[PDB]
Order: sequence, then structure tokens, then C-alpha cells
Amino acid sequence: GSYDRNHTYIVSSLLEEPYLSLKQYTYGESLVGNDRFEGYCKDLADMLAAQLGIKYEIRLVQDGNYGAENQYAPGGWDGMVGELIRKEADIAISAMTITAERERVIDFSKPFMTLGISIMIKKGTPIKTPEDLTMQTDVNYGTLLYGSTWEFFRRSQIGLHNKMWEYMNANQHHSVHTTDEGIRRVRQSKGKYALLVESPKNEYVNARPPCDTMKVGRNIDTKGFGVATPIGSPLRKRLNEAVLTLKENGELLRIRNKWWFDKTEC
Ligand SMILES: N[C@@H](CCC(=O)O)C(=O)O
Repeated sequence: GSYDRNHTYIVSSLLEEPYLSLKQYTYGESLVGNDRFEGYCKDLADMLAAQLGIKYEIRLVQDGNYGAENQYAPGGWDGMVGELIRKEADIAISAMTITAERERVIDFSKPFMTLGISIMIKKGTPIKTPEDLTMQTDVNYGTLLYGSTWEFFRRSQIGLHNKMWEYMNANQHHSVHTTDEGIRRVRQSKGKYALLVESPKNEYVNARPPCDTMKVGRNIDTKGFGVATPIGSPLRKRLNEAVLTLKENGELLRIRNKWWFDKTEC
């Protein structure tokens, strides 16, 4: 009640199914504003905005990136993280992984979803574990360049993870600028490409046509997605409270089931 509720809050996000996607285009009708978008993060944004009694406007991140330390970016970070640092958006509501490095420059709510790094293969690929990848030659692998999975391997103290880091850093052509290009490479590489991909995306893709991909191995780590705000935001406490409210009242579970379980065609 002690923050501006006439302001339309700018919500940075990033198209990445099923978190956020464009509603299917139809004949003779043009969607505008937030109506263009659907998905888990759209439903989350709607519910958070309702909890806070605020208006909001989704504005997609202007470089298509989640956020990485970048010696060229103003404020030191690109992507949604940089938009928050530079006060170009008020909130980011996306599949933004909570990392120690990002917490030093922006604030996160408690997590609204838990996840881990996982492996996606085309069915038939003779890979069952991360260790397997490092013991063979024919299957190349990679991840989203410079995101949280990339940084996990760069920074990990586990020898296996450092071995995977050294390979990927020396073979950046086998990593990708969008996770969807990684998934296309899995599908189109005849069993010779594996993708390191966060488990909710992996699980979503594997459960839908063409049913040609699968997850192998245990998740490599455990972490969360959070709602992100620029430091000092007047909304920080209320947004965290709202996430906790939606977690306790079953609403986060409802929209997770909506976008993952209700959409299982395989
Ligand atoms: N969710 C990740 C991007 C995907 C990935 O790095 O695997 C991030 O916030 O950086």
C-alpha cells in the first residue's frame, strides 16, 4: 500500500516454451500487449500482479539473453540481468536461474520452481551418464552459451564437471545461442549430439511430439528459478511474499501441472 500502483511495471522476459511463448497466430485478428503471450511465466506474472494489485507490461529482453557477465555490456551484464541492473525493467519474470553470481547484482525471490542440469539425447544414443560423454568421441555435446549451465561447469570444483567444461570451452561451436537450436541439433544429428539442458525444459520437450528425445542420467545439480528485481526495488519484499503465498495455496502447483502434465502427448 506504500508503493505506486498507478505505474505500469515493466516485466522483462524471454520467449522459451513452455515458460513463455507467443499465442498461435490466427486469421484476421491481431493480438497486442500482454495478450500476445502465454505460458507458465505469463500465468505467474498475472497471479503476482494480482497479489500486489499492480498493472504490468511484458517487454521482451532486447538481446534475447538471460544474463551473463560481459566486458562489453553497460553495468557488466547482458540479458535480463543487465536490464534490471540498469533500471530498464522493474521485474524479470522468466526461467531465470538463481545463481550466487547473479545474487551479487540483482535480487531474487524464493524459488518458484526447482530444477537441475540434465542431459537430452536423441533416442538410441549410447549415453547414460555425464561420465559417458567424457569417455567417448562420436557424441559431441554442449549447452546454451554463457548461461547458468555454462557457468556451472566453468566454476564447479568436481573434476568431471571441469573436464566437461574444458571440452565445451574448447569446442564452443557445439554449444548454442538458443536452447531451441540445441534441441534441433539433438534431433537432427543422428545420435551424435547431446544437450546439457535444464530439467523442466528437457521434460517438456521429451513428453511432446515427435517423441524422439529423452533424458538420461540423474540431474547434475539442484537449484531454483526466481522472480528477479533490481536492488532497492520497493516491490522486493511483497514479491517474495506473493511467491510464498502462491506456493502455499497450490497455485504454483496448478500452473506447473497446466503447462507440463496437462500437455503430455507422448
Ligand atoms: N535458465 C538459464 C538458461 C538456460 C541454461 O543455462 O541452461 C539461465 O537463467 O541462465
